[PDB]
Amino acid sequence: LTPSPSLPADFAVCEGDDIALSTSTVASSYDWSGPNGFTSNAQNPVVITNATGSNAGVYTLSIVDGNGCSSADTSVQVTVNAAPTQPSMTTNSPICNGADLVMSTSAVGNSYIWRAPNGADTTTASSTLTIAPTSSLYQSGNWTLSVVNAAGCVSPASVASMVTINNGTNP
Amino acid sequence: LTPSPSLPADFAVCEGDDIALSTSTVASSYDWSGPNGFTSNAQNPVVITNATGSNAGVYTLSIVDGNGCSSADTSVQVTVNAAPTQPSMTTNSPICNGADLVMSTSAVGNSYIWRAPNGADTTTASSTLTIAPTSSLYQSGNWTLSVVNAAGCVSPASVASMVTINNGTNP
Repeated sequence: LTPSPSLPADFAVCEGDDIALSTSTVASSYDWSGPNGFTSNAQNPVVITNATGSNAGVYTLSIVDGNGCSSADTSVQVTVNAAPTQPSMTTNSPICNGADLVMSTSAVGNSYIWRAPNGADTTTASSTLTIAPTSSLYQSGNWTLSVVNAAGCVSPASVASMVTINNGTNP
Repeated sequence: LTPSPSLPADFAVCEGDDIALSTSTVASSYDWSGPNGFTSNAQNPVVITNATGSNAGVYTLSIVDGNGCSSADTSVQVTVNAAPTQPSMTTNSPICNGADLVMSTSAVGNSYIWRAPNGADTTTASSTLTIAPTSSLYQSGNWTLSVVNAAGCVSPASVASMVTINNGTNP
């Protein structure tokens, strides 16, 4: 009798990540089925990319062995962890060069990602970021926020805030 | 008995490169299978272009010979080396014509690629580039950085930095 095929332990992925299922066994044929009509006949089904809530559920696999007999069914549960909604960023925009630049949000999560106009990326535990005039982050331009939740899921970036750092004079 | 088909030695490609598998043998039919449900019946399967992490894994080939008999299976392992994340470029922008132009990053890798606005391309081992006023690279416009890691993988280019070279006067 063909012992059942071997599947991975239960999965959890972040929304937007990829769900890759596979089996470690050997068969004449494989037969997979699941949520959102996922069917395949491979020992490595096409990966479900950009997975969402509709891809969560129970995936089932059975095989036909070399003797021509079907195995018992086995299954793996896969879930998808939702990301936070788009966060809102508030700044202290008209800042005079030399004054501290402060940015903050009202969004919650385990950490916040503050993306500088030139791609520099600083992560804080706090909802409020202070940038010194001597930092590589003390730059003008369009700043955005992304928020990380308990599952490690990252929210869509916020609408950029335009930061202006002004120069005064020396009369 | 049909000896197994001959495959290439294990592969490694950079992410974004192409994975081209083939066999050197002769068969009535070929049967390939692999990661991300790659199946084919050729002695030269369609090349997987723009390969990514999901294309890494073990590719398996078996054939049917001229006598009508199946060969034993053989396989090749193929991996994919990830590129660094988008690097951040910082310049010394308002430079007075005749002063040295300096560009730098915080990104790491074996080498850095500094791409001039007109396409000139200089590679440095250092994270900091100095351009003399007498160099063909002493030019204004939008400059970008790409970073090369240990595997030879090249990161996505940085957000361009606008470099301004100003002219003073002669009163």
